[PDB]
Amino acid sequence: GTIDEWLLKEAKEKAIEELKKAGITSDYYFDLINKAKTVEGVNALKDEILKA
Repeated sequence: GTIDEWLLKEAKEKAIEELKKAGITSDYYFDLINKAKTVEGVNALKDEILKA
């Protein structure tokens, strides 16, 4: 709703694109970045998956 949430909304979508390239399909962990009401969360959560 907010500008910060709009940026975070973009952060959520943009970040996982790498995981899609990485062959990751786990919807579970993709959900966690949606729980990641912070931008730092989305990166921190994914970090484990990206470096899996």
